[PDB]
Amino acid sequence: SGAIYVGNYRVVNRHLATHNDWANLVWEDSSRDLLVSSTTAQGCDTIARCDCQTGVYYCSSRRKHYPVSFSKPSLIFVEASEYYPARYQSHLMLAVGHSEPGDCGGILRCQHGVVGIVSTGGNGLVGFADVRDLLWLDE
Ligand SMILES: NC(=O)[C@H]1CCCN(C(=O)[C@H](c2ccccc2)n2cccn2)C1
Ligand SMILES: [Zn+2]
Repeated sequence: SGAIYVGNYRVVNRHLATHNDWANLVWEDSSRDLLVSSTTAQGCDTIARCDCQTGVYYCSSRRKHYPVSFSKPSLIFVEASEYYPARYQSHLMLAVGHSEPGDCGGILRCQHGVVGIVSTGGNGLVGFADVRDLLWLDE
């Protein structure tokens, strides 16, 4: 679990969005596993606007942060799960690191701010849904 709070927006994994997220929906994209909802309180986070390919993410299943090298956002095949059919997920970045069910939502940050959230895992890999292209989160 986990979310990004920026301005009057809450960014979560679409597959973990709550009834309240859907009732306050701003934008969602099943192909990216992202959903953004509106909030009444001002957020605590700021978003990176950069091309960093290294950073640090939070891994809830280890209660620890780990440094990673990750690929640029791209279209990657993701196997069928309880939440989605087999499909290509867009804007996804892979890295070598620990991620198991329950780790989705952990934040990946670089020196410029929040880069994205954990969205996939297994096999010693971790995938992050990028948010750096969502320029409207900042206004
Ligand atoms: N973006 C998606 O389509 C995700 C939706 C939820 C299922 N997905 C996973 O990767 C997870 C998982 C999560 C976090 C670390 C490891 C595994 N999972 C694999 C097998 C069983 N669960 C894919
Ligand atoms: Zn950066």
